[PDB]
Amino acid sequence: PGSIPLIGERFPEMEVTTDHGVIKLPDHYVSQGKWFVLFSHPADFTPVSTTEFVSFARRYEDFQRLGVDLIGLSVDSVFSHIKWKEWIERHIGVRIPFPIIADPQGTVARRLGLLHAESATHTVRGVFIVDARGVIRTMLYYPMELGRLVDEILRIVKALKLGDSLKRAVPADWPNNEIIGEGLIVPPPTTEDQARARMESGQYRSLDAWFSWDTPASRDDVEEARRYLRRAAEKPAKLLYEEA
Amino acid sequence: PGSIPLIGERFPEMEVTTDHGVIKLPDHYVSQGKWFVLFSHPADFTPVSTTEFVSFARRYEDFQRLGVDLIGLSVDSVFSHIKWKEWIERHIGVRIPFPIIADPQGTVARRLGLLHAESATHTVRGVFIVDARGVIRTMLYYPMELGRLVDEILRIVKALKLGDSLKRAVPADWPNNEIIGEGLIVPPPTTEDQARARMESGQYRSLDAWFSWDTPASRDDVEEARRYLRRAAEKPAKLLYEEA
Repeated sequence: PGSIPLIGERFPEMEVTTDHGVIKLPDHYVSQGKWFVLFSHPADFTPVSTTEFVSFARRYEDFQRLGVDLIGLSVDSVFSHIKWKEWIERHIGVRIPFPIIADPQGTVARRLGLLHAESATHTVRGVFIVDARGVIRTMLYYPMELGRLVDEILRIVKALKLGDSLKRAVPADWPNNEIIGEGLIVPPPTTEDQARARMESGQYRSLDAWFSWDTPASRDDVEEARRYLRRAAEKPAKLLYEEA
Repeated sequence: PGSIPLIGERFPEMEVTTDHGVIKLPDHYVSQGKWFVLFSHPADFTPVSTTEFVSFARRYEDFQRLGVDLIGLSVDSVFSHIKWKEWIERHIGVRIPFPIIADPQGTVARRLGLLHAESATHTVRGVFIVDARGVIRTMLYYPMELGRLVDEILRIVKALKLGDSLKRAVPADWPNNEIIGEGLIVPPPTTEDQARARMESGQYRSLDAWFSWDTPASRDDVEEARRYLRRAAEKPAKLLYEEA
């Protein structure tokens, strides 16, 4: 076993060295009202890592539209990061616009619990989704041998910002839930006056007293989430390999 | 912070009480040559949890065809588990065929690190993906307010089984990687007769010495993983709320 930050905790406070300079987490993002996704990869100039950075870069504007920043992490130097970014631009034709943390002592890695039994020296493929208050909302741990599904990271952030904004819980497989579709779930009643306004009216669909929902997300919001999943499901038209 | 099992560790040995009887983990699955996905939910008779059990049950045959079993987990009693399964069968017309662990003392929850800052008493939405050797391969921590995307759990298990069988690493967003499509990544050479036998005489595409791939998976394997993602992206034809 190892120790990790937990969902509901403030992301651990730290200044990190990146190829963009020194950044304080989570404050750099909190002070702009931004969410961030921090993700790790084992090493620069590795093929799975390179596919992931290109996947994040292609989705960069999707993240920026949600008000989400990206930051990467490995135990490599900032020099390594800059040369890898130049490799990706020269060979794939894609610019990596977001910072990468350089963690050559493993300090950030040990703090975030990103050293698993697959490697004592390089991080697994961790993801921390952190809201605009600096609180950890979701964590994914993918292994050395498997690339992430980046569209699922976009679905998580979008669904969580809708849940927070509309005061709703999000069903499995939203926005394509097999029971309620794009429906969002009404939380249990907090106070008794905000139990009567709901209980003593309709306006909610219900399977039982503990299971009610409505569809309060904008068509734009629902369609943006559905687009993430359609992109994840689409056979790519042209491969970025075929044009060096 | 809190402690968790790590990727590459043997799943912690434990006997658990389920609504199907007592099971030893991971030995119950390992002894059959099966993978298992252990996932947790905060409490029976909660609506997000209910949508996720229905999602897993609808995908149960997809898991069984991969040689993957499912097992759930909450702090509720086996009685609660049985009454909740009856509620789902009566109100949604879906049978939940897989066991749920009853953890009323929080023993399993504490050993798997499933008690986060969102609740001292109820697990978050944890997922442990465990191979047929009993080794942890991936871990997801989703929060109380957000349902999982179960088709990404299928993609992970399908991609890891293919990676293990074909001796390949899996790119981001496989099988729809924007650089190599359904390509799988050749790992760095094992022997010195490998770095010889495939150096120039290999049948690989390469972007660089450290980035080579081929497409050794069957169209059946690729299309199985693409169907997961098509299902995730499809607006349901019929919702299960307008029937029983």
